Parts: sequence; structure tokens; C-alpha cells
Amino acid sequence: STAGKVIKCKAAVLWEEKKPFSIEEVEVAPPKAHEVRIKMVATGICRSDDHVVSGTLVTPLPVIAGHEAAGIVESIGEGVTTVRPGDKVIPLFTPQCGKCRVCKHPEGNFCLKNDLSMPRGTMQDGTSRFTCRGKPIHHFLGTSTFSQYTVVDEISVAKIDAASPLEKVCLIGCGFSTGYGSAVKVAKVTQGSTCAVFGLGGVGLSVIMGCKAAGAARIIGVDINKDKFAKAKEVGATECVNPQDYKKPIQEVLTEMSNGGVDFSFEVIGRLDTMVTALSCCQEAYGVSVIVGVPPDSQNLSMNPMLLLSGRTWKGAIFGGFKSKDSVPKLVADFMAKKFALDPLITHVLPFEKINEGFDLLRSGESIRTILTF
Amino acid sequence: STAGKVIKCKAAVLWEEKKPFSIEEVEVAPPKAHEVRIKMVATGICRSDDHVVSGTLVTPLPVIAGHEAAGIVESIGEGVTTVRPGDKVIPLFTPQCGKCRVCKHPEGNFCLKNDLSMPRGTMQDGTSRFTCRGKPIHHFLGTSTFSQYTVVDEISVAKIDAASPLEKVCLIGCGFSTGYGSAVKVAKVTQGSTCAVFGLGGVGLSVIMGCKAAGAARIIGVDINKDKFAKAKEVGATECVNPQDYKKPIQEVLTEMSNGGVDFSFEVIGRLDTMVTALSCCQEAYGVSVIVGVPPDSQNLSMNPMLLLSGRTWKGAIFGGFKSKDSVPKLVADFMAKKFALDPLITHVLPFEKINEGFDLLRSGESIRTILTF
Ligand SMILES: NC(=O)c1ccc[n+]([C@@H]2O[C@H](COP(=O)([O-])OP(=O)(O)OC[C@H]3O[C@@H](n4cnc5c(N)ncnc54)[C@H](O)[C@@H]3O)[C@@H](O)[C@H]2O)c1
Ligand SMILES: NC(=O)c1ccc[n+]([C@@H]2O[C@H](COP(=O)([O-])OP(=O)(O)OC[C@H]3O[C@@H](n4cnc5c(N)ncnc54)[C@H](O)[C@@H]3O)[C@@H](O)[C@H]2O)c1
Ligand SMILES: OCc1cccc(F)c1F
Ligand SMILES: OCc1cccc(F)c1F
Ligand SMILES: [Zn+2]
Ligand SMILES: [Zn+2]
Ligand SMILES: [Zn+2]
Ligand SMILES: [Zn+2]
Repeated sequence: STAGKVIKCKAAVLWEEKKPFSIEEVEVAPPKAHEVRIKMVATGICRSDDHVVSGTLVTPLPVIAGHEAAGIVESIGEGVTTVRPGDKVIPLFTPQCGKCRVCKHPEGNFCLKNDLSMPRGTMQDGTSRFTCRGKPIHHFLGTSTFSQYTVVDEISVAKIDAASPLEKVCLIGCGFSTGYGSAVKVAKVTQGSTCAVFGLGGVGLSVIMGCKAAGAARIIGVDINKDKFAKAKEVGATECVNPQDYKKPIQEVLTEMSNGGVDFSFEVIGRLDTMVTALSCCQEAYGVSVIVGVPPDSQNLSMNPMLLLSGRTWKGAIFGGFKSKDSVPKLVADFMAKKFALDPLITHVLPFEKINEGFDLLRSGESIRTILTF
Repeated sequence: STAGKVIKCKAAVLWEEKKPFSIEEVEVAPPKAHEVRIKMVATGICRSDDHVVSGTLVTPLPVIAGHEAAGIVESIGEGVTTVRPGDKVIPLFTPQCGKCRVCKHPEGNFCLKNDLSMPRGTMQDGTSRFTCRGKPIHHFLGTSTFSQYTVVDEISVAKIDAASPLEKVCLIGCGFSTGYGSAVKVAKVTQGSTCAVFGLGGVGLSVIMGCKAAGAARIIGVDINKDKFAKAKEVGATECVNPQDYKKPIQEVLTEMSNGGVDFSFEVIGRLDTMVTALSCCQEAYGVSVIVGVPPDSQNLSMNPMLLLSGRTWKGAIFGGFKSKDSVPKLVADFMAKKFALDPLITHVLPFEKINEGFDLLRSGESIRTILTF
């Protein structure tokens, strides 16, 4: 009924860095060819959304942020073949065009159509579907889920199980899949190995889930906020350490705890120094370290390449290394088959209009994932 | 006839940094328990030996350097089981104790008994078997092959085929195995892939051999000395580029040539800048870059961790990833079955007494490998 028409709805607009989100009346254009308009049902608050506010992550402003979500297709543009009105969908902040060199590669998932590398904050066609008082509002990662309605390119949406609980599976759109895949797909954590996980937020907890599912014997959680430790243990951490408790550097502590270095480490915070620390604390000859955290824009780390020459492997990934359109439906199906739990990540549930409270909670350290509902 | 006696012989002693080797009389003690004294037959000049002269690689002085060699066992200490007098042998600069957590790991080769990480310049028991001018002289990487006779620990020597040509197979002691393994074992180069090799000396040429053996479709050799290009092509390079011929940085050129980045890159020089460049030129989502070159002591590089977050893999290795004592005899066996060639790496042969000339040849850019014969 609203198909082919402009929709007037509420969205959370970020006009300036370091300000609250502003709930505004926006207009959402109808989808053009190969585009999909989605009615949002739930969206998670991910630290990466906060990075937009803080200036950690640079993207064109003003902007509708939000990238971890699930909704129902309101309508489709001409030529769309992979979803239909009424379908449950998860937007993909990393697209899967299926045609680029990366999409064709067996392991690669960072599709060249992504709006992450050099953000334009638009649809694939270089334009915006959002206006606020006649002013164009930028998109974010081709998703923009902090809105009652959004429009995405077809390559940035996956159809999921019609019976799926959107208020939970929205986490598969970023936090869970990133964390879990970083362990299971990128690191390829082995049975009986020792792992160290730096950062015990939503993503780091999902890394622990992945390490536990892979059969790691030891999973050492590292966080400067000790209130994070109880949930870390609940999901599989065998021990937790707070660097603030020690008079010495935590890589030393972890090297002694692990009798010469860990098998697998993960940086799930977004700091240069913890990226170097995580690399150092893996075993010098065969250890692997995976960067998951997003560091501050344009900042370089300093490291000694002898750390690598001895035989360490250092790698990073987006979205847990999952080819997004292929994997998101299977991860939902796996959730339905009770292969993993999502409830441990959800600490708060708030209506969408309370977005700023949701971010206050994240920033204060009290929440893991707040789910915003419509 | 010399068994159990102190041997008086010639060795090239390095007394101070940035000075010629001094060929003089040294005294070589008989082997103690689990030690093996070797009459040297041939030794190659590796860039790493020159790094000791230049102070790029720090090890205690005064020293008998040299680590890429082959010889014949003169005598054994009590309890030695793996070699006998008269056996042909290759000293192992990376030991294989067989007992440490690294030796027991399926992937690791950087045995914890190595003398590379925290150089002492001794035998395993922390003493030296060399005396010169009444002074004790340090060992180098438990090998010290720039001497008519040396003493090595049993874990640092492998028995090889009795009919092998030592004036060739000495290269399996470092340069060949390092380069070859970096390609075939560490990087795990795939059939049909594109490779970029930075540095076309003995080790880089060996990397090319490995890339060709792995069935790479394209192998791009990169060197600032165009005189290296012909040999590179002979051993499998499909193209060669000199950074100095281009206005854009070579990472950009290489990215263009490969339609978005190479599958595998190798730094085989030993510069911080080329380490970062080699990382950058591999495809951002699934590229792998291997550091082989030895950088100047205690210097850190600076890099943007976004190069890894997109999905790149960065690693390095000692000795091409090979478990040294297992691998060296198999590599010799393969050489005698003509599975690879060593002749292309050998540009000069000189008697040992002309060691300084051999180093001049390396420093001038004229040679790949000079073999010294005793
Ligand atoms: N690579 C990807 O695809 C991807 C996907 C999602 C999120 N991320 C990034 O992953 C990171 C984690 O996101 P999240 O949503 O879990 O965040 P979060 O803020 O919930 O978790 C970060 C945790 O790190 C801890 N921490 C902060 N400083 C620390 C320090 N010095 N030492 C130890 N712990 C410290 C905090 O106490 C917190 O628990 C962020 O940088 C985010 O942008 C990356
Ligand atoms: N990891 C290991 O186990 C291991 C083993 C052997 C050697 N190495 C190291 O590997 C490196 C190569 O050894 P080698 O014996 O082949 O040395 P080499 O000196 O013969 O070759 C190095 C090559 O790099 C080229 N080069 C110099 N600057 C360059 C620049 N900016 N760009 C491109 N090319 C440049 C030189 O012209 C030369 O051809 C050295 O650092 C050595 O110490 C490491
Ligand atoms: O949280 C996903 C994400 C969003 C923006 C930028 C990133 F690098 C990233 F990983
Ligand atoms: O050339 C072998 C070698 C010798 C000394 C130090 C090194 F890192 C190394 F790789
Ligand atoms: Zn996210
Ligand atoms: Zn693609
Ligand atoms: Zn060498
Ligand atoms: Zn060992």
C-alpha cells in the first residue's frame, strides 16, 4: 500500500560528532531498481555505531547510523529477485555482490562494493534515499538501521527464516557473527588450544562462544572492567584478568599463564596498544592473533617485525570473515536449531525512541547489547 | 687422528663491527657429550652473515660467523647417536631439540633452544669451543661455519646423503630452504595465483623457485638492481619491476598489475619500509604477506592496522618454516633426485681464504651466492 510512495517516518539522525542522536521526521524515498525498502523490527547498539559519534570512525555527516538489525520487507524495486514483500530480512553492512574478485574467492568476504574502505555514505548509485527538511541525510554502510524504514541495495540484504525472532537474530547482522566467525573461521581455533580474548563486550563474548564451540581448553578473558567477567565466564571463559590489577604488562602475565604464549589471541576493543599486546602474547613460533576492534581513524601502530619473523601470524577481518549473503541465512537457521545462544549478549531492551539511553548504557559500561525495538 | 685432541686451524674471526674478517689460527676443543666436531667442506655467504658485520644483526663479538654450510664429521662426543665420524652433515642454525613445545607442534619450527632470539653466542652449555689469541671466541647460531673446523650440539646438525655434493648442498643450510619453504610451507602458495617477491638475492630467487613449484600463474620479481632480473626470470619470474622506474609507489603499481592486489607477497630484503609495502600490495581481503628479510636490530615499523582489518594475513618465518633436522636430509634427497636446482643461485666459488673478497662481491651487488671452499 505504501509501495512506490515516499514514507514519512522517524529516524535517529546524527548531525554532528559527539552529540546525542536526534529523533527526526524523515522522508524515505521508494526503492529504485535492485533496492529493497525495509520496515525495521529490532536493531542492536554496536560499539561501531558509537565510533561514528566519537569520531573514531569517519563517515559523511549528517547520517542515519545503525548496521546490526532485522526487519520485514515493505517493498522491492524493479528487478529484485532475492527477497519479496513480507520477508524477514537482515541488512548486510558488508555486501555480497557475487561478481567481484573477492566474492568469487573461496575465503574472501570484504566485497569490493562495501562502503567501509572509503565511505561515501550513499546507496550504490551515489545518492541518498533519506531527506530531513529537504536536506539529504547520508547512509551508513549501506544499511542505516536507526530508522523505522530504510532502503538498501539488494546486495546488502539477506532473506532469513520466516519464523525467526527478529528481536534476537538482529545480532547476527553484526556482533554475534563477527565474534563467532573471528574464532571459528578466521583464527580456526583448534581443540585443546589456549585462547586470549581482549575485550568482553558483545563482540568479545561472541569470540568466546566461538572459541568454546571450537573446543579450546583455556579461554582467558581480558578486560579493564571487572563487571564484565561474570558473563564472560558464563559463556565459556575459564579465567579472566584485569591488566589494572598487575604491576607488570599483561602480555608478560599472559605469557607466564600460558607457559610461553597462547595459541590464539583476539583484539576485540579497538586500541593500537592492545592490538600490539594481543600479538605479543601469542606463542612466538606458531601463535595466531586476530584483530577485530576498530582503531581510531588514520592512526598507525608501532611494532617490532621480529614478532612476526619468529613465526607468528597476524590477521584481521570484517564480519567474522563470513561471506555475508551466503552466511547470514545459515547462521539464523543454526540459531533456530539451537546451535548457539544469543540471549547472553542481550542485557537491555528499549523502544527505538530511547536510543540515547541505549548509548548512555553502552558508554557507562553497564550493557552488552541493548536491542531497540519498534 | 685428531680425535680427542685440540685442533689448530684457520678461521675467519670477526673482532669488531664494520671490519674485515681476520683469517687466523684458532684452537678448536674436542666435542663434549652430545657435541659433534665437523671438518668444513663448503660454506655460503648469506646476507645475514653480513648483517653481523654491519651491526644490523646483533650477536656477541668477537665471533666466528657463518651458518650456511656443509662438512664431514671429524669426531663425536659421548652419547651422540644421530651422526658418526665420516658422515656428511649440514649444521642447523635453527636447532630441532625434538622435546620443546615448539618442536612438538605440527606447525612450529623455531625451537626454543635457538640462539637467535636472545643471542649468547655459545654452545648449549653456555661455553665456547673456540680460542683465538688466548681469548674465548663466540659461536654464531650454534653453527660458526667460517672455520676449517667447528663444534656444534647434536640438536644443531643433520646427517645427509653420503654421495651429496657438499659444495652445492651447503645452500640447503640456509638460503635455499628459507626461500623455498617461505613459498611452499609458510605462505602455502596456490596453483594459478599471483605472487610478488621483494628482493632477488639467493633467498628471493629461492622464494621464486618455490612459487613456481607451487604452480603460481604469475610471479612478479621486485628489485632496485635491474641486474638481478635476468636470473629471476630464469628461475620462474614472469615479470620484473624496479621501483626506481616508476613515479607511483611500487605497492600501487603492483596492485594495478594484479587487478587489485597479489595473492602472496614476500619481503626478502630486510627493510621496515618494504615490509609495509609488501603487506600493502597483497589483496586487502584475502592476501597473504610473508616477512623473510631480517630488519635492523631493535627498530620498530609503523603501519595502519586497517591493512589487516580488511582481511590480510601477515606472517614471517625462520628457515622457511622447516623443522630443521627432519627437513634438511629430505631436501638433500630431493636435490639429488633433481626436484629443484641450486646451480642458478651459485655465481661465484672462492677458496675460504678469500672470504673478504666474497663479502665485497655481495656488498657490490655483483653476486648471488659465493661458495667458499676449504
Ligand atoms: N571487525 C568487525 O567487523 C567488527 C564488528 C563489530 C564490532 N567491531 C569493533 O569491535 C570492538 C568491540 O565492539 P563491542 O560492540 O564489543 O564493544 P564494547 O564497547 O561493548 O566492548 C569493548 C570492551 O573492551 C573493554 N576495554 C576497553 N578498553 C580496554 C583496555 N584498555 N583493555 C581491556 N579491555 C578494554 C571495555 O571494558 C569493553 O568491555 C569495537 O572497536 C567495534 O567497533 C568490529
Ligand atoms: N628468515 C630467515 O630465516 C632468513 C634466512 C636467510 C636470510 N634472511 C634474510 O633475508 C634477506 C635476503 O637475504 P639474501 O642473502 O637473499 O640477500 P641479498 O642481499 O643477496 O638480496 C637482497 C636483495 O634486495 C635488493 N634490495 C635492496 N634494497 C631494495 C629495495 N628497497 N627494494 C627492492 N629490492 C631491494 C638488493 O638489490 C638485493 O638483490 C636478508 O635480510 C637476510 O638477512 C632471512
Ligand atoms: O561494526 C561493524 C563495522 C562498522 C563500521 C566500520 C568497521 F570497520 C566495522 F567493522
Ligand atoms: O640467515 C639466517 C638468520 C641468521 C640470523 C638471524 C636471523 F633472523 C636469520 F634469519
Ligand atoms: Zn558492528
Ligand atoms: Zn563482491
Ligand atoms: Zn642465512
Ligand atoms: Zn625444540
